Amino acid sequence: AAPFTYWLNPEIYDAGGLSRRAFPEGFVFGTAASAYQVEGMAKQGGRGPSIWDAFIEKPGTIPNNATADVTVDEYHRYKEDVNIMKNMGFDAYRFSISWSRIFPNGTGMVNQEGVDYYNRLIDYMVKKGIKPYANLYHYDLPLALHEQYLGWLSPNIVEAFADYADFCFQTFGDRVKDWFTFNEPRCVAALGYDNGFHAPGRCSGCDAGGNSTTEPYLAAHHLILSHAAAVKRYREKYQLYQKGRIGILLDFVWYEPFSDSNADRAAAQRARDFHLGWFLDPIIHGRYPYSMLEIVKDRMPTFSDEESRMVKDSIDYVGINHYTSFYMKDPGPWNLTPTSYQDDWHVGFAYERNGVPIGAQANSYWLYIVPWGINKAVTYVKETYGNPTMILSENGMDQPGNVSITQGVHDTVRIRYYRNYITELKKAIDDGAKVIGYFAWSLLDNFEWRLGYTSRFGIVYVDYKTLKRYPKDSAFWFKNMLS
Repeated sequence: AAPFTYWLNPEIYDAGGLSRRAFPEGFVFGTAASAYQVEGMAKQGGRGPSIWDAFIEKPGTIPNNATADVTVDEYHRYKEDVNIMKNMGFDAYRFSISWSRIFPNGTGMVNQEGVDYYNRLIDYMVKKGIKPYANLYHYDLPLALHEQYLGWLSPNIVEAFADYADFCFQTFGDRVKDWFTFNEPRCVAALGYDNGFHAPGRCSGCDAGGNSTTEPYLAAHHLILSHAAAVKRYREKYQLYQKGRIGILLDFVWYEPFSDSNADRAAAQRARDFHLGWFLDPIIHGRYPYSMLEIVKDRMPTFSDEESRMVKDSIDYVGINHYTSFYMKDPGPWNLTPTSYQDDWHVGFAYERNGVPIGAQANSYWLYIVPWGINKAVTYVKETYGNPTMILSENGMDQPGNVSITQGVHDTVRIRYYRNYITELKKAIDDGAKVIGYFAWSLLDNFEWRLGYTSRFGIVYVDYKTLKRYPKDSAFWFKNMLS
């Protein structure tokens, strides 16, 4: 790396008033990653294929036909990675367990080599004083279960997931005291089954097949049932002895009414219903959002009374993944013929008001930098869902992939992102929000799904040539803020 790499950025030492003492006693700071995005060894160590392994095969899917077969190779480099987390002052690490690394077929035969990996990773975190937060699912359905019955589209997936989860509880639950069933089930359902942007690539008229009017709702329904079934195992068999907690990780874009008109306000609420309420209303109230029931009608599955009881209160806390905000407008008169889940929202998007952008854009096409949105989103959950216990489980932003080491490490925009967002989060907590943790996405630059390696989200730069880690200025900003 060129000598400018080592210039000391003064922004590192501007914590903007933030410190641990500005947050609740015992408040957890961590970083979050996922198995597929960081591990490597996708086709090795006994790991069975997942839907993304098949999805990536088709040329054009990932920029420069890159894969996650190696990625940043945390499978071998976990000690270094945990050492960085500890040196930067983090309390915790939210990682995920690859279903197909534990069960290559999804069911039956345990891959012991996979189990051994997670045991190593967890034992080392513990040794180093890093709290393990284990997520069970991050986009990585075993391909065999998709081949057998179309995965999330079948009620068969429910007990299969619960069995896998049950296994993880008895195997890792002596050390792991903080569990999540799913990361972003809304994205699993919408990206996988509405427009086919993510594995398994299904939608109306997609090459893989599908039906954007029904499959998103079917997948989501089974995700909710699978979550509840997994939580039932934990609560009935493990929780009392292990003394841990279990939740779910939900993405939440803040939708701000474009104007104060009734129509624009109702549009913003509708977007929240279809985005967050889709999963949170069942978990907190045992039923789907009212607007969804009224718009989607017969295309939405119904819970039985038993199912409804199992789903309701099936969390000890909720994870809110939050990055961005948009303005939301009434789109005028609605189209009558169902086409897709996205179209079912019946909303208009806006990205500027009075010629002023809602915020600057990050590298990712969807990511607008709008710090006040984290405050609105957290406050909304507090006021709507009975002030639940919350973890702000993902927050971060990206640089373009094509940045060099020398410029990549000087990420002042990311420092300002964290300082501003965390400051707005602190405001929500000061006003009564029961937030107990905060997790930055992500420690390392990694495989960013359809963007491959063209998007860099890390507070630590990774040279993909050599797999060497270079802490960015933002990492040192955290180190100073947290000390």
